[PDB]
This record gives sequence, C-alpha cells and structure tokens, in this order.
Amino acid sequence: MLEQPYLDLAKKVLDEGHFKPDRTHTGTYSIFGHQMRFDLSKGFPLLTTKKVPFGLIKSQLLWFLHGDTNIRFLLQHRNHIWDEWAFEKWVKSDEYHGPDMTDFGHRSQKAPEFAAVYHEEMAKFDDRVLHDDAFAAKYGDLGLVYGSQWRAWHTSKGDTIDQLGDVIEQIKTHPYSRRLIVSAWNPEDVPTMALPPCHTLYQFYVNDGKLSLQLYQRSADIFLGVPFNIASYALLTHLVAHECGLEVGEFIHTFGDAHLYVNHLDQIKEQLSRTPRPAPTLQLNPDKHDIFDFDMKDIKLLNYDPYPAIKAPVAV
Amino acid sequence: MLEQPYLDLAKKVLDEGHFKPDRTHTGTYSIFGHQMRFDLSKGFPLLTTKKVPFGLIKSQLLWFLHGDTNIRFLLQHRNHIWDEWAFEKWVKSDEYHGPDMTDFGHRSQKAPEFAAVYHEEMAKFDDRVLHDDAFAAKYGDLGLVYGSQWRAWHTSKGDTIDQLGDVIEQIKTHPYSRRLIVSAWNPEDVPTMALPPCHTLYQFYVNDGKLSLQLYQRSADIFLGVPFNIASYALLTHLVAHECGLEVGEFIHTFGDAHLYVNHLDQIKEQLSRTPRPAPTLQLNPDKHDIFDFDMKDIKLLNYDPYPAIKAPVAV
Ligand SMILES: O=c1ccn([C@H]2C[C@H](O)[C@@H](COP(=O)(O)O)O2)c(=O)[nH]1
Ligand SMILES: O=c1ccn([C@H]2C[C@H](O)[C@@H](COP(=O)(O)O)O2)c(=O)[nH]1
Repeated sequence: MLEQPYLDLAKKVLDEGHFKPDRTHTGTYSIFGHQMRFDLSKGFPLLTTKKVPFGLIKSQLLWFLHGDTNIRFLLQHRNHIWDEWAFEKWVKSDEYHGPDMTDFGHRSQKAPEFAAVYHEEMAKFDDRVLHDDAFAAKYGDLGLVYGSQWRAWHTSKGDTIDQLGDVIEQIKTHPYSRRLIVSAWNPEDVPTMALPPCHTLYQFYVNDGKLSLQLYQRSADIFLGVPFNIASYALLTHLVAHECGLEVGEFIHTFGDAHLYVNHLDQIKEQLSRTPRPAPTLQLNPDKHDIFDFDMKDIKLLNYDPYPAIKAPVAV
Repeated sequence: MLEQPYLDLAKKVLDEGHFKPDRTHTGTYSIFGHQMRFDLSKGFPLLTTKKVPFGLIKSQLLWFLHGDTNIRFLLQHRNHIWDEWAFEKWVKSDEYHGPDMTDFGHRSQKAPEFAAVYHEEMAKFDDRVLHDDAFAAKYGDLGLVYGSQWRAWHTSKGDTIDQLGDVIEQIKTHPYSRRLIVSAWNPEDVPTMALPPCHTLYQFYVNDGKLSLQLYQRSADIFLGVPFNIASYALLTHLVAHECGLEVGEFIHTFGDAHLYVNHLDQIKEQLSRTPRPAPTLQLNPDKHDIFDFDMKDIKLLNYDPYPAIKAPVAV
C-alpha cells in the first residue's frame, strides 16, 4: 500500500530504536541508515493515516522553486512554517525594542503569560513583513535556506549558480547520467548556521522513460517531519518530470539518523492502528510547462480522504 | 556472513537490472537506490570470494587522509590507481612532445602496436613523477580529488577548510550529532571536472558507544569498484574510531545508480558460486593515535584467505 513504507519505519524505530541523548534533552529513539521506496505510479504519498495539509507543502515548495529566501511569500499564503527562523533575528535585533523574548522555543511552551506576549509579537512581525517593503528585506530575507542552495549557490570568485536549473536541463539533454545531483550542503557555510539543511542531497535517475529521485536526509523526526518531507520531494519528482516530459517512477528516501522524540510515542502508537486508505492522485496543470512559473492552482490533489490529524509537542 | 550483502547486490542487479545506455556504450544493468549494512564488529569486509589487494586500498586511503593530491605518494608504493588521470594531462600538454596518444582509454584496449607505446610512455611519466621534484609538482599534482575535498575545501573569500579534521573533533566533543557529514560534492567545481566524485557524502553517528558510517555513492561498478570501495570506508570507519577511542559499529553503503557493465556478467556469475569464507580481522597499531600520521605498518590485516582473483575489462 503506498504509505506502508512509512508505517514500517515508525514501527521499526519503536521496536529497535535505542535511546539517544539530543539537541534538547527530549530524547529520541533513532536508527542510523534506512531506505524506503515509493512507486509513484500508484498514487500520491500523502499520508492517509493523519490529516496532512497539502497546502503548506506545495507553497513551501513553490517558494523553494522560485529561488526564494523570503518569508513574505509564505506569509502571503499563510504558510507559517519558517516565521520562527525569521522572527528570531528580529527579536534578537537593535531596532526591536520590546520584551526580553530570549529564546521562546520552550519558554513559550510551558509558560502562558509569555506564550501570549510572543504570539502577538510574532503576529506584530508577520504584519510587518507583509506590509513594510523595507523591513521585509532585511528581516524577512532569511539568508541561506533551500531556495538559495538549490537555485543560487554562491561561488568562489563572484557569481551564483542555479544548480537546479542546470540539473533539469542535463535531464533534458543527458538522461542516463549518473551525475545528476543537487546539493544543499555548503561546507563553508555549515559551522556557523542555523539548521544546516536536513535534506542534504538529492539525485535523479532516468531509466526506460521514467524519472526517479532519491533523498539523503541526515536527520529526521518520524512524526512531524517525515510525512511532510515525503510529499515535498514526491511533489518535486512529479513537477520536474512534467517539465522533462517523462513518466513518473520512484521516490527513494534514505535516512541517516531517523528518529522519534519521546513525547510522541503515544501518538504514533495511535496512528499505527489506523488502516491506511487509498492514496490521492495528483493532476498537474496541462499547459504550463516551465515549473518555475508554477503557482498553487497549477497543482490540485484529488481523493485525499484522510483520517483526522494528530496533535504533538514540536521541537525545542 | 559478512560479504553476503555484496553478493546479494550482484545477484539482485542481474536479476532485475534494466539495460541502461552509458558513458561509453558498454551498457550496464543498474538499479537506482540500494542500502547494504556491514556489522563491522564481526570482521573486516574484504571480499573473500575474489582476491583483493588490501595494499592498494590502505595506501589509497592514507593518501586521502594526508590531504593529498599527489601522484607521487602513490607511485612511491606502486599504487597506480590514478596514474591515468595524471598521465592524461601530461600527454595532452605542450612540454609533451611525443606520440599522438589521443585518448588511449580503449585505443590501447584493442590495438597492441599502441597498447605498448602508451605503456612505456606512461612508465616514462611515472619515473618522471618520482624523480623530478619540479615536474611532479605541475603534472603529478592532480588538482581536486578526495584528499583535497575532505581536508582543504576551498572557500569563497580566501581560505581552505579541513572538513574532516573538523568532523573528527565534533565526534570527540559532540558525539550525538546528527550534523556530522563530510562532503566531496563541490557544486562550482562540478560542471567542468574529470570524475565528479562517486563517493559524494559520508556521515558518522555515535550511539551507546560505537561509531558508524554511511556512504552515499551516486554511481558504482558492482564488479570492480564496490569491493574496493567497501574496504576503503570500512577502513576509514575503523581509523576514525580508534582516533575517537570508540568501538566499531556498522558501515552502511547507500547507492544511487549501482551497476554491472555487460562484459562482466560472466565473471560475477562465476564468483557467485564461490562459498564465502571467514572474514579477516584488522588490528590497528596500539600506540599511534592521531590517524593522520598513519602509515602502512600501523595497519596489518589477518587471515585474509581469499579465493583467487578474477580478471575483467575495465572502464572506457
Ligand atoms: O524537514 C524536516 C526538518 C527537520 N526535521 C527534524 C530533524 C530533527 O528532528 C530536527 C533537526 O535537528 P538537527 O538534525 O539539525 O540537529 O528537525 C525533520 O525531520 N524533517
Ligand atoms: O570508487 C569507485 C569509482 C568509480 N566507480 C565507477 C562508477 C561508474 O561505473 C564509473 C563512473 O562514471 P560516472 O559515474 O562518473 O558517469 O566508475 C565505482 O564503482 N567505484
């Protein structure tokens, strides 16, 4: 069934995970090393067993794909997923006069006089990102994040490389190429950076007329991250294919540490008794062909008939 | 048994490979995506089923590990594995007066008046690498190759980063770190380069007191490459561990295209009936602890009791 590769990792991390210390203290149980394969000529791997808002995914992606590094695109479609990374530097900055805010994170997460200040503070900022074309430019422009490592990797002497646009075309003119990779691991930018990307490298492969994509993820949160990460790159494998005029093949997700923090066991547990349902189908717009100009309505999912969603404590 | 993960990929590529066109024309049968796991606390994965000269491996490695890019180190221990990359630029150069030599490769491989000229021409050059401290410096120094992408990744404005030395120490001071990666994929140097590395990325992981290493290989030659590539990174996982004072855990080898060219079927076929034998053990010198100062005799293998080797047509 489509998403069974997922439910097999959950099960499998539970069953032979091993307690590991971590970035917070919230242990995780993890495994090192793992591949799971999705025949995308079968349905869209959106998890049926937990409600997943496609909406946040495809726009997160179209922001990647336009070469973007700016919050504003996301807030313009109430996709809040990165705000924290951007509110962070506003708060810790010298225009920011206003409450102490020193790493909210979890200071919010179990303290309510302060998990309220932060809220509007944050919405204060969101508003200020949308509407102030100048503020947005130094506090919303986020710096290095996937849109910028895929489509404008900075060089040694000058310039900036559109790593992805180059790869799509070496898919268009050299399909049998073992050298088709897009990387986001920039070694000079890695010591001192926020989240050194989790989606480190991907690679395409063409065989007999169908595309495929592999993902190396060096770190992963089985419950919050991976259901979303799975549709992101299977959305991408689908977009890039329509562009190259190829059929769809398989999405492969290779993991380095894959992990379940511990205040989430109870939740995965519950999800694991839900009997998966048939998977959604994805129609991509029949006329637009450069994918970089894509927009929301050029992509609309069908039969996603999910279970209810499940709620869960998050990161720090 | 140790090397059975290997013999299962051979079998498995045969059985459901799919003919793919390629760099030469020599088809390959390949698969995209594959992980195989080796519990190194069990023995050294040198293939027992085909004789494998450890010698070339450990010195190839010590050249990587000293940050080297120079032929001479290799020729000094008759490790010829890279000569071709280096003879190439001598021949195609304007000191080189002497025969036409235009990509030997296969012009040697089925033409004997010329698979002789080349031979001494090449030995002419080898000699000239050893003994001419100046020639060696512009024709033996190879440019970008693993010793240089691991230990001196060039930066944007200036400098050069010892990516590996940094990672070993974040193993020494931050063991539970999902961010421990060494990459060799340099995106700016990749369009115009010889062999964009095949061993793209690796990642370490510590759990409960034992190290592990994963390899992403975007391309692979099941018969010639992978038996060697397997001992290289399991040698490395072993060296880096002795340095961090850790036990040994697992080596994971994740493949992108994994492939068998077609004038090699017959050979793997034969090897696949050989009944694997017990695996060798590896003792590393008990006193030296910085691994970067290691040398040949600080590493000596035990009980490698291999089958005979098997001969095979090579690359182009
Ligand atoms: O798309 C994503 C992004 C992040 N994570 C998780 C991985 C870890 O749970 C945490 C990152 O912490 P580090 O790996 O950077 O230490 O976020 C995911 O699983 N999927
Ligand atoms: O350590 C190595 C080095 C190379 N190869 C193989 C991979 C392909 O068979 C060929 C490289 O050609 P490209 O992948 O660069 O196209 O060499 C290996 O299997 N192992």
